[PDB]
Amino acid sequence: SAAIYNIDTSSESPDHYLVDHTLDGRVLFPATGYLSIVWKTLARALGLGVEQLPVVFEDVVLHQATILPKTGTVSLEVRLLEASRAFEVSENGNLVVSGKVYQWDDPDPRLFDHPESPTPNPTEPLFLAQAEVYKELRLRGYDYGPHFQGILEASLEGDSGRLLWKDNWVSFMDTMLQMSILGSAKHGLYLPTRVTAIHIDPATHRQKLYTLQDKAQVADVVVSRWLRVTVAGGVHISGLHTESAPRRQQEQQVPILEKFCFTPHDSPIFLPVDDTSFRWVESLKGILADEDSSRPVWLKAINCATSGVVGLVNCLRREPGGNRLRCVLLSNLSSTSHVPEVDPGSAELQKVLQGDLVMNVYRDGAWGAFRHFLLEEDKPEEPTAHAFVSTLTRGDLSSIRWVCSSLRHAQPTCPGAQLCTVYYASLNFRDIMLATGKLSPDAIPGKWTSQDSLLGMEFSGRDASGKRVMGLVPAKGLATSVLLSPDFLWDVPSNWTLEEAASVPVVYSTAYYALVVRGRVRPGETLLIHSGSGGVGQAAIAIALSLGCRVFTTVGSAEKRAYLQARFPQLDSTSFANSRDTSFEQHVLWHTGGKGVDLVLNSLAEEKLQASVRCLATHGRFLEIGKFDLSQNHPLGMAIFLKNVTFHGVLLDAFFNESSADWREVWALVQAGIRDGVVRPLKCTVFHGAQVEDAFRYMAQGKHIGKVVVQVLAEEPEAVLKGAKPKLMSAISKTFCPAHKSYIIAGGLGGFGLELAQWLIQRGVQKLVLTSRSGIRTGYQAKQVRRWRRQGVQVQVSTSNISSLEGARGLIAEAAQLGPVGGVFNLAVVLRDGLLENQTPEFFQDVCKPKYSGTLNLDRVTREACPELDYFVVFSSVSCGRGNAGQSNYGFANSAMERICEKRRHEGLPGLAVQWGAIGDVGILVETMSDTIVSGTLPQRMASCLEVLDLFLNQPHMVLSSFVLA
Amino acid sequence: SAAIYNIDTSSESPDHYLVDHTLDGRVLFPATGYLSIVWKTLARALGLGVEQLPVVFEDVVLHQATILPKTGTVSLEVRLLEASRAFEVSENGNLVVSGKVYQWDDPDPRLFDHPESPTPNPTEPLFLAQAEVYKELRLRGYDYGPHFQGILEASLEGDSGRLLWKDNWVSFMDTMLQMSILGSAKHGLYLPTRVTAIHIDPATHRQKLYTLQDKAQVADVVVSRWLRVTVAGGVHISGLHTESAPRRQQEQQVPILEKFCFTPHDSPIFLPVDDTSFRWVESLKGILADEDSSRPVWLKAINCATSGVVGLVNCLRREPGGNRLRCVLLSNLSSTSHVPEVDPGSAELQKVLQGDLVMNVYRDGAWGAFRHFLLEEDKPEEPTAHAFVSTLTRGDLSSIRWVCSSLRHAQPTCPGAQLCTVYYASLNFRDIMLATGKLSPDAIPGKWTSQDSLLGMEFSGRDASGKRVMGLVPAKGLATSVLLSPDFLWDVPSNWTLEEAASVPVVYSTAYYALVVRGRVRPGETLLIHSGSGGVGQAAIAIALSLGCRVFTTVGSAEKRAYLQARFPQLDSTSFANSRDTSFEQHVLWHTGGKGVDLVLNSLAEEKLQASVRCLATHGRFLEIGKFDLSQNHPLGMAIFLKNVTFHGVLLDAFFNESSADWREVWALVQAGIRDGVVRPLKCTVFHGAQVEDAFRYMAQGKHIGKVVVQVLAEEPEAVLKGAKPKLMSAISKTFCPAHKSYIIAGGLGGFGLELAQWLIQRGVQKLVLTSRSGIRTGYQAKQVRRWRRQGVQVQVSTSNISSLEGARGLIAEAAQLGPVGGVFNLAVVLRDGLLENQTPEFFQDVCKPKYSGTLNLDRVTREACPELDYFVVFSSVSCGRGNAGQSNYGFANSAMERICEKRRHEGLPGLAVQWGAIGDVGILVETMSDTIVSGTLPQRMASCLEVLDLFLNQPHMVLSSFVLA
Ligand SMILES: NC(=O)C1=CN([C@@H]2O[C@H](COP(=O)(O)OP(=O)(O)OC[C@H]3O[C@@H](n4cnc5c(N)ncnc54)[C@H](OP(=O)(O)O)[C@@H]3O)[C@@H](O)[C@H]2O)C=CC1
Ligand SMILES: NC(=O)C1=CN([C@@H]2O[C@H](COP(=O)(O)OP(=O)(O)OC[C@H]3O[C@@H](n4cnc5c(N)ncnc54)[C@H](OP(=O)(O)O)[C@@H]3O)[C@@H](O)[C@H]2O)C=CC1
Repeated sequence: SAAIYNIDTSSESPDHYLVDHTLDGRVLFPATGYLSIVWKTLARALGLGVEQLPVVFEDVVLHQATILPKTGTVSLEVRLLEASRAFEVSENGNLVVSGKVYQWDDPDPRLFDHPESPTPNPTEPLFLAQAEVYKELRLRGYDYGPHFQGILEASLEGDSGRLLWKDNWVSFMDTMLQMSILGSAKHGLYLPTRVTAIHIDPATHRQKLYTLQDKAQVADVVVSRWLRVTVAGGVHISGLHTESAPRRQQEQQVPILEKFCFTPHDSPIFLPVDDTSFRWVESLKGILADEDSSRPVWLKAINCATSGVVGLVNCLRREPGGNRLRCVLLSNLSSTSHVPEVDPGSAELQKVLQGDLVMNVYRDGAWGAFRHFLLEEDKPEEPTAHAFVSTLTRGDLSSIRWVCSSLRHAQPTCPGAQLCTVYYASLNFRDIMLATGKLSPDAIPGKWTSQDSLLGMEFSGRDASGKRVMGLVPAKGLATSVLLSPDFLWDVPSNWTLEEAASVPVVYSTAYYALVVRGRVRPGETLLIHSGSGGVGQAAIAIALSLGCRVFTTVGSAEKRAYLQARFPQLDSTSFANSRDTSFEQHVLWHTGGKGVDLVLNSLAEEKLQASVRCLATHGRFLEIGKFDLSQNHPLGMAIFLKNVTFHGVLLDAFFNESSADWREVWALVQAGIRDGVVRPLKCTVFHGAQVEDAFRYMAQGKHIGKVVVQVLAEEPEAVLKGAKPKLMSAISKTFCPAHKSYIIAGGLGGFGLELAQWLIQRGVQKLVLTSRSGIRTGYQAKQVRRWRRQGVQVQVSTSNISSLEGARGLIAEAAQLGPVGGVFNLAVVLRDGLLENQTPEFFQDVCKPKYSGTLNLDRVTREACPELDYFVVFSSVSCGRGNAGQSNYGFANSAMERICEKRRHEGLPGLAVQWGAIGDVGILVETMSDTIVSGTLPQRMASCLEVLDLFLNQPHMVLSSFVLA
Repeated sequence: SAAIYNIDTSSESPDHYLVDHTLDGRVLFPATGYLSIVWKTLARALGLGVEQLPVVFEDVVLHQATILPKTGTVSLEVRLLEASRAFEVSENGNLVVSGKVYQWDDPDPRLFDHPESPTPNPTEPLFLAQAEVYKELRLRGYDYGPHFQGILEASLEGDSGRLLWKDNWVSFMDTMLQMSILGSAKHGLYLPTRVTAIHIDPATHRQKLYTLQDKAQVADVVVSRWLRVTVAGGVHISGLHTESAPRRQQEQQVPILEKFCFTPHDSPIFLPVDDTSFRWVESLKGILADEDSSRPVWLKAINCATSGVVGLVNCLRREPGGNRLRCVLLSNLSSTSHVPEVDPGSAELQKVLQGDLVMNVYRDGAWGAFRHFLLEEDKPEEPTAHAFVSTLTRGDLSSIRWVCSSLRHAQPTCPGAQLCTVYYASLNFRDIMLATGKLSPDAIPGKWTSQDSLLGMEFSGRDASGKRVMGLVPAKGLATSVLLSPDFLWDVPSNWTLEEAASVPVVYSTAYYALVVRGRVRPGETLLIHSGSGGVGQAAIAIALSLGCRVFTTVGSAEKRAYLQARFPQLDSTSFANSRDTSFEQHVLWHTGGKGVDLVLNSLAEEKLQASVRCLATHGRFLEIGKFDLSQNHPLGMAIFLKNVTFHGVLLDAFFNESSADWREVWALVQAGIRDGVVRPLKCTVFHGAQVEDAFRYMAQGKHIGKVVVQVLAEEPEAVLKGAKPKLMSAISKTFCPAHKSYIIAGGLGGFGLELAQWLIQRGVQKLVLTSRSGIRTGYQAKQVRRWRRQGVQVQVSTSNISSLEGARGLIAEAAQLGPVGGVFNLAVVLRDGLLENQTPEFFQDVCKPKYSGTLNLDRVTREACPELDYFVVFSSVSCGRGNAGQSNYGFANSAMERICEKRRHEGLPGLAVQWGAIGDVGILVETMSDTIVSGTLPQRMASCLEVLDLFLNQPHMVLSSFVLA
């Protein structure tokens, strides 16, 4: 009865294509693989083939992921309950997939009709090609191989496209899921966990498939987020639910990060490489012709201080004969104008020749070279008044640090939002779940970036005017300051303390919303509060006892029983039950006469929830404030509703999305309970802001009673202190940008350009000027730019070529039109590869014009008319630091950029040259070349690249490098 | 994997004991049989025995009953999903049982600890013996055989007892269920359909079993209705849910009903049988000694007119020599005193001897006999102003008739209750479900007797003062008059009609409760009403459009669409969707922007409910007014509550149990909607009261739009008609009794006595006087009497022996102390069996004293001091009409009783002699003897006996008989 499927991903195995279903570097069994396997089991059970068996899956739950090992075989057992229409996929006795499967008796082709789009697509010519679709997906973390790369075309919105049919149901339905998650605003690796219904009718699937000019069978796919339905061919997927799988910390991208600083130490053929027309390149070719007399080739850069022949020599030494030519450079790169220029016709040149160093650089009287050093692993910390608590690595409370917040680098001022100095910030159970990784950051409603830390949901402190307030925030409450609407603030009473007030907002708002607004608790109603020792439980007890309600509370220990007895003397011995067992059901049903309770404020889970449901009386109100059974879609028997029972799903976090008068009702309830003495501060276990990690691991164990409070600022003795400024603490430096400043990315439409632009928007950039010679051509560029514009960012796609000084001047002009120029990023690149033999001075000019001349002009115009500039970053290559075969012009342009940035930083101006190794997921190496070893180094992924760039932007080093070794 | 169990109930089969699990004459597979079978499957799967496998069943659902045929074998397949802990019992591919089964890993003996009783048991000596327990159960319809008769002792409350252990888990757990349903107030056959949890730990089961003096292993069982838990031995059953299985109409008890009326036409040994000392019995023995001269044995009854030697001769003729003796009787039973007595010493005796008739009776100048005639099958109909609609046979709309109601024979008058003449009574979907049998009468909340008809939930008419009102009732609304609280009445406005007003109460109260009280609908909220063409749907549309709410309504036809468009012009084309498919989900999610609706008033079922749940918006309120998914305990995925969603189980029928201000809120809402014009009468399809069956079958098909209304009384033109009396219609006569009258059952503590007493309480008897020589001795008697007393009936257990005239006088005195004597029932009997040879005059005296002398004295004292007497019933035997071997004194006493009743009826006084055949389930034949053929006749069951008695009490025949032939 148990159909066995030995999934082998060996080369000769029929299931070898499954190696291409790689998700975060792990070969996982697709959910559609389970669908096909259960389909095959049902077809054998009915004595048919899958192609002759139209099938319906219902309530498919994916309980765990099956990892397909590189060597071995995974055995999946499918058992069918035909009478109950159920199936079960298990692996080694562990339930993998459950749900209902049955033959579609009357298959309706009209089901597989594409739903109309809510809005017509204006950019019909602009779509996502297959390479673009899977570049975006691999950016999200889906490393789909060729067998699972079945999306040829997709619209920019991600609601329509085409899927190639390789006579494979697993791949086709997986590409269905890929197209479903392609038009997703949420970022990260989202995996299917539930599907409400899947109808596969292979008969109409054969009809829906059509052949293109490529002779490849394809099918139109449509995703409707309004109807929650994906249709393609003869497959219909309704109610697909995906949860964000936390990306594994065992990432092989541990980049080598390095620093580039000037470090003091036959017949010679001298070549002046200082000419701006690159006419010497052909001359260098002549020097490469000879063998004996070409041993002392001395290329000297005397005139220009930012010539950058270092990368030239580094790249030419790798060419055949480069070492034999012994290319030795003399770079007179004087950082300051007061330093005397070394005469190359004097004894200094003879001394340099006697030294025979591969590279000689003169810097302010020092004759040295350019060497690579290891970058310090200590994270840059700065003294700021605006910081937040964040877990650097998810799931690890040890990696809990204060990081500079977006309020430090961008101070906002607008009505309807108030900046309050946080003196005390309360931990909540959701904060513990976030910091321990048990809860995904995306599960919290709101617009949160990937780098955003959502720790902290409630605080107390002082507003801008100095008034002593306490506030409730959706997130970012565990900070030195909070930007929140004044609608979520209460005045702290005179008798209260800020320490005390920090425990009221979340807990009492939740209790008031649940009991009064939702539960509509009336005086004298019997009521069961679960975990009455906790914050929300204690508040619910206070509210109920203010109304003279009989309270049955469940506590997990006798000490919590004693605390609740002392705190609420209205509770008697029969008020208390166990929360760690189901016996609270028996206690309640006995002490209530078998009737039940009028309300159940429930945070318990699984069977403990079901027992809580069995504690309900007639007309009982079950207020579910827990999330586990809700998030797991656990079944609730509906017979309880025969008791006139109301079931509330109570989520206070819904009040931060609309903030209408519905929240003001709960606010007024809390304020009234404050003035009536009903709302009373809970017990607060206080950890100082210097040790927030200990607060987290303390509250994680659960021995706490009441509220854990992190004191960010000690409450000074005063009612309304006019200052109200946060004290300066050392927090990890993080790159953030003012919303009033404009930021330019020259070459911002490229792979790294678009990724950097998105990263900058995530860092507060609101005015972007991306420059490209050709403008927006690809559908990926259009989708990214239109998404940023819809998000509210002024993204200008400029054509102003920075190669010309007039072009850079006009570019700075269009940037300043939006706002003062805060940053410029030189990512413009053109490539004219090839060895020195087949190299042209025109090729050198073409390659250096975006980099050499581009950075010349950017530096000049920023010096002239950019007083508020904070960032001057250029993207150089590792081919500059070490050298690449047949990339001499690339290295020369990159070294010129580095010299420019060093010269800028020497005068105190912002300057940064990032030597990037092989860049992954996007760029020129991804398009031209193919996780392939390039020059001994792996392509660094974007996530790692942006992390390293964030680190580099907070360093004092002119030039740093990042590359992942193989 | 599928363990096969071939259940064979043959004599040599190991599962032969299953023949003893008979429920309503059908051998059914016990639910505990499925438990044991799944247990065996799990033990084989784990390679263990059941006795070594502690097991846990969870969420056990019994989807269908398995009938075990007398000849054959039923194959039950058990499949296990060990990974998901599920099991499935199927029969021929049909799901029989589902649920979770798994090994109890850490078995807790403390679980099998008997919960304390809510109240101590005062009557410790008074318990239910095994015979009593199973007599009560077989009265409820559980014909358990000896193998499943494992309850030795049970307390009167039914919450404790002992269960015999026959090394059989099926039988033990079935007796657990029997004891669970023994203390049930609900009557009828209740079968398990769901069990929440079952823990079986055989290890502690062996310890809990103990041996009595009988050397039989037994275990204490405790049922806790407060905790919903039954514990016995090492078995724990929590959350057992039972539904009333409708008793099969294919009942073999089709009694022969008959009438007993006086029908005009060697050496003789004359025996005067008129002596009141029975001294002639021995003389008759002498007449039985001879053979030749004993041929003309002439036993003459001359003095007493109520001698009743007819039964004597009928019983003596069956004795050996009775026919040879040719027992010929001469009964001078003159009905009136003016009739001349026939002289037995004249030519009349010679003529009678020449006729040689077996029996000769002189009645007012007619020389005839007593012959049995067939009773007319036409039900007695009487003209009454108080009738109700009822289905005589459940599930059959053809058997829909008007029956006389309890308001005819008992007119109540008390504050807080009003008697309103019903002019129009509305049918509702629940009424159709009741009359078609799809809905059990017990599913309706309230105190409803077995014979109560619950048809009709709403009416309009006139109150006692004549005011034109409309009312909402829990049941009995389909009547000519309704007794209801004035709290459930509205005044009908002047512009309204009673016809119109009859459609408002149920429909608009439901809509107001759901939308306003429960859903808290706010103006402008999007809202999905299912079946908007129906009554409740139309009312919800009216309420929502009164608030300016956007309405999505689902209708099943285009004609219903057109009707709703014409009726509510605020609905546009996009307001309407299909209710017969799930596509309303797609329509709603499209036309709402994917957000959903704020409310869903749902009456749809199964997947159509789930789609309705998928139509909910954030903070959406799902008001479930349907019952199918609720009653079936269908699963509801809790992920919907992640959307801040509220789920209301809306049941308006809960307002008839408490009737607090919570109902007055809905009442005020309806009244306000009436004065504001929001509440508008629906379309009414009217069937006159003469044809109610056609209204039922019309509304059953579902082509109706609005409300089906039965016009009981045509609305006369007047505002407040002072008369307000219902018109007299012919309704089936039903026995009902005034609450102010006292009723005596002589011998009312016997089997038939207790059953008749319960039947009389169900017919309105509130003052009962049961007489017994020995008083209350058995626990069954105590339980019945205390249940009646707790129900509110004044039950007096008198010892006044009716054999003496003083005793009967005192009995009538204690009866009149409670209230005027409305009825007397002679069920007193003592038996002195044995043939005429071994018969004694003292035996005749003893047997006749409760019957002969008892009815003498009852008749005399009722003639003297019982002017308001309505019933004078005596229970005679079929042994009187035909004759039984060795029961001559019994037949003589029964015939004397019959003569007394005939004499009473001749003077116009109430009189009835019911010749009962073998009586089943209770009585002397059940105790002394054993579905066994007795004298060629089967024992008539109580249900049939009480039905036949109800029929007999409404007849004009002095003596009728009822017996079931074999
Ligand atoms: N890919 C890699 O492995 C490495 C990348 N880098 C750095 O990363 C940056 C981006 O490279 P990559 O990661 O490959 O992503 P891309 O190569 O896709 O982005 C390059 C951008 O440069 C633009 N550009 C080129 N010339 C000009 C010009 N004259 N004016 C305006 N824009 C111009 C291009 O637009 P258009 O041509 O239409 O004008 C393009 O948008 C480069 O600065 C590069 O040095 C460094 C080392 C390695
Ligand atoms: N069982 C059958 O098959 C048949 C029954 N019937 C009728 O059904 C009626 C009851 O018989 P049954 O069905 O067996 O149920 P029961 O025999 O159990 O009820 C008989 C009752 O008569 C009582 N009784 C007897 N003598 C007296 C007395 N002197 N004063 C007061 N009460 C007395 C008994 O109480 P106690 O002795 O303590 O006083 C007992 O409660 C009888 O009238 C009988 O004729 C008729 C035909 C067949």
